[PDB]
Amino acid sequence: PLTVPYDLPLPGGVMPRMLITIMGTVKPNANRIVLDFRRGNDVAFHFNPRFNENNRRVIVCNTKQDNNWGKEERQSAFPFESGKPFKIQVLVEADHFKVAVNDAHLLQYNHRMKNLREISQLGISGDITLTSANHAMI
Amino acid sequence: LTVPYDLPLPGGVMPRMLITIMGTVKPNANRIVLDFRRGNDVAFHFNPRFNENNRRVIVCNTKQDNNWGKEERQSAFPFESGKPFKIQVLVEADHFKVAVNDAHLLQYNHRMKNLREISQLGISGDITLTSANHAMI
Ligand SMILES: Cc1nc2ccc(-n3ncnc3[C@@H]3O[C@H](CO)[C@H](O)[C@H](n4cc(-c5cc(F)c(F)c(F)c5)nn4)[C@H]3O)cc2s1
Ligand SMILES: Cc1nc2ccc(-n3ncnc3[C@@H]3O[C@H](CO)[C@H](O)[C@H](n4cc(-c5cc(F)c(F)c(F)c5)nn4)[C@H]3O)cc2s1
Repeated sequence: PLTVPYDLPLPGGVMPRMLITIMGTVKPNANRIVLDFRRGNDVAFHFNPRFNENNRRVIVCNTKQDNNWGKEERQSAFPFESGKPFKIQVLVEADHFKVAVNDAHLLQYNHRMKNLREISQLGISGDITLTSANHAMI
Repeated sequence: LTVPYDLPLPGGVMPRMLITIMGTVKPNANRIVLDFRRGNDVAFHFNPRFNENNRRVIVCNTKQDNNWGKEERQSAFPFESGKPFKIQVLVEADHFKVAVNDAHLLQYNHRMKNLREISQLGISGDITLTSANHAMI
């Protein structure tokens, strides 16, 4: 039983083969969800499911450095349903993040910020209840 | 061994199976392919491409009912034209894991879940093969 927003510390930074697993439930009339892998006030990887952008559901990914966003990467596969439980797994590899939801591959996001040791927090927020958040090696 | 080569997987694939392949990339290689086959379906296709829009990339996918799915792509590219390599593929309960020259390269979650039905590993494209075997670890 965790609270939201939740900043999961990643004390040593991220490394290849780290698998982060987040379990929770989408709030019944959710509008947005966010996972932010942060390096200080910069966001190495922002993963943002939007339940209604111009009447579509879309996940937007991007990077924030010095208070500026970059080029968005967008994906319409949308495995989240309002009110329903979900398992998100983020696998960190040497060149990208890979995300799977409910054990199914969703997307990949190539590293823009290359200093993986400095990514030391994962911010989890938006319209969810959070049951658990941890990581392991695979 | 001669390429293309089909490595039989007599009891299919199962967690803890390790496959080890040694060969050499041809100096003018364009593509390499490892295909875990179940009939016409390919549970996991591993496809290093040496020149796709002037980049090297590895493309992974699954073919089921004659249709490919969503690709997983890797820019980490451990193969060099002309050079020997070692590929190991470990089957785990949740995914295949692939290491090249003893370094982790990628993982690929299972999409086709009936692993015991995978009967052959096809090895082809721009390589020469010194050996290919499987063991349980
Ligand atoms: C170079 C660029 N200039 C712009 C200008 C505008 C935008 N627009 N237009 C709509 N929304 C955006 C922005 O897109 C970003 C992704 O590219 C972030 O998602 C950004 N954003 C969302 C959130 C957020 C905060 C929360 F508390 C949440 F719970 C939550 F779920 C999301 N914080 N920042 C969002 O405002 C994008 C860009 S890229
Ligand atoms: C839903 C989809 N619609 C498309 C449309 C086009 C493609 N494009 N566009 C370029 N190449 C592709 C295809 O990507 C596939 C993986 O997603 C396979 O690699 C597919 N392919 C390569 C090979 C192959 C055969 C050989 F004998 C080799 F030696 C060898 F090294 C590779 N067999 N099949 C390839 O043609 C992909 C997709 S997925």
